[PDB]
Amino acid sequence: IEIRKHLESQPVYIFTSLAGGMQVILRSNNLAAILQGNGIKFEYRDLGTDEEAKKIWKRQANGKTLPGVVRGDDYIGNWQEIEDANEEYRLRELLYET
Amino acid sequence: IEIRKHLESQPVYIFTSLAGGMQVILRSNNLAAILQGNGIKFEYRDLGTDEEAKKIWKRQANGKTLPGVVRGDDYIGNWQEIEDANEEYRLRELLYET
Repeated sequence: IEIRKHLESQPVYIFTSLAGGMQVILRSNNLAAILQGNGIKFEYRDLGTDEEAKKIWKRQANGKTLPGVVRGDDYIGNWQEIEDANEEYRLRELLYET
Repeated sequence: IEIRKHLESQPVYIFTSLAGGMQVILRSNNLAAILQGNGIKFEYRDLGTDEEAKKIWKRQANGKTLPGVVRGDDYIGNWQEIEDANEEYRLRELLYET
């Protein structure tokens, strides 16, 4: 094709569960703050009501915990990983080269 | 045109705030249960991170409380109203004739 990104044009989601306990929604706020802090728009996906989404976290997350970020179809990181990437100033890299 | 619905084809959202306290996320689960109970697919919108959405609840909700349902651009009901509509077996009517 080109060196056209398009990975930038792709839906960013926070995967989460509103039935997951306060810790998880708390971790979900923190994750949104980072995303919003970094210019990154995003929509939430509930794993209580989105079979399609439960089945990405299933495949890809290696059953890691709490909320996490998915770009289009492709898992990226979870609250901890993302917290890591962000501190190491590597967030947009995990995000747009996976 | 026709008597083509299309209102059925339109995005249904639960408007909410993950920073709104446990009551609000609790009320958000209850609202999702009704929606899911009734065959109605939906995506969440956060008013902490969606300026566009804050500005529909602003206009339309007459500052009513906690989560609520919006079809495309058009407010419908809030957790209480929806709870009402559902018990009076009128949910799909509020939903698809507003």
